[PDB]
Amino acid sequence: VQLVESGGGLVRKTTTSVIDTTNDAQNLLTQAQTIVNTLKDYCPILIATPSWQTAGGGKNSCATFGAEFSAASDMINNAQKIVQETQQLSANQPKNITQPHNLNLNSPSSLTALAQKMLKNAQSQAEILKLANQVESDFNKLSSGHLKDYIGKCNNWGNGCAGVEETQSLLKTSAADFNNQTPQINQAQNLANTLIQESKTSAQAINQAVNNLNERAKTLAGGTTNSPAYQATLLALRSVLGLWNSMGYAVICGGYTKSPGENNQKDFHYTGTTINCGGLKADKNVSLSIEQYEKIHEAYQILSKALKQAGLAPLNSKGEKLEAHVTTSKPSLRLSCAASSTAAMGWFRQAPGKERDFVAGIYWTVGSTYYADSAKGRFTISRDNAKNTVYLQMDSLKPEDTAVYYCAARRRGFTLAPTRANEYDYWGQGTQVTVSS
Repeated sequence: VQLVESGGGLVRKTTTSVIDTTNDAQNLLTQAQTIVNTLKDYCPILIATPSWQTAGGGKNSCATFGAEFSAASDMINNAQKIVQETQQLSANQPKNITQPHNLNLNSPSSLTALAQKMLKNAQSQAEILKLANQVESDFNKLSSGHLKDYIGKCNNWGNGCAGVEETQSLLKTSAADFNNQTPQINQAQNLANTLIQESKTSAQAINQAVNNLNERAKTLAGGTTNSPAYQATLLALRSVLGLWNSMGYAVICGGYTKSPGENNQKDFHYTGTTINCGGLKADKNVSLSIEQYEKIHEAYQILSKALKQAGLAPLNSKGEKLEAHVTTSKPSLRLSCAASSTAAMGWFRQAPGKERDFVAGIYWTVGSTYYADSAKGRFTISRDNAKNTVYLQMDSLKPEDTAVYYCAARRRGFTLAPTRANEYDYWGQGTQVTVSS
């Protein structure tokens, strides 16, 4: 009987997460938040051809893009406040009353309940427009510094490619139109305050103010082109998208988690282009961790897919469902060992000049597995009982993994899983595994 180890060679395994998500504004804004809160709070160094990279290269991103990150953070938060007022605006849709008045014992109270809803409703519209203009100004803060000539124009890295100038135009245009009818909304707000004060208080006049407030609110909450609330939210989202397109390729990622030796590398796929993280520490003003880049990249792929495929749902809509693809890749290696009664097969490795050290083992019948510390969390053992083959899938390789690896078989049963070479009976003669960094 003979065990024949076969190497495999370094291969790239791509894997994709198909994420169920929606295009409603609350969902998309948290994706935008993930992106800016990561950069704004952790300020990873920029890589050492655009203007800001010559100046900013080798310093933390917040030293170059503090105003752009702050502008973007403000837009997202004001856009979150727009969506909250728009949910509030929908919860106070004041209702028409019989006309002329139908006086009940219950009137006075029931007119006061209608007057409060008219006041709150007009106050909500007043705040939404005030927030939408704030987003427009913050966009100028975002659009007038380093990215002045890059965001808003359109490998695609370096340009915003996000359509922000379209949306800035539709925001300013629709904002001016809502400004054009603030007269009619003040007509309604003072009509409510006089009514609370307790002719120009006829049912006809009340229903006129109520109908005016509902029409502006329906367009502000349910519109797209003619809604400055909708355009302001969309500009917040498209600005964060364009911000990532303009400078995101330049963020250093791959910061080490604890020890400087554990070479975690992952590539993140964009659409085609790839970014590598890893090929030193992850912390503020130096680097992003892999998990951190994982989140930005997932958030970016959702934001990108939602806007491109379905657009932003109207602020009072609940949103189409859609699938976003989040694709990453890492280098891996498969070792195999084929046999010509077994209780256990294992893998051992030997660095030149060192003792054979156990790596990973598999119970032959049940397929239960036992792993050394070196394999913990990176290596996977499996067996094909039909083909009499054991496998070692090696992920996230490091230079300390360079050794000759040997498979071994044990023929008799055991209680404690065998981890010593003398507890195995058969050995292949080894395959060399070299890894360089």
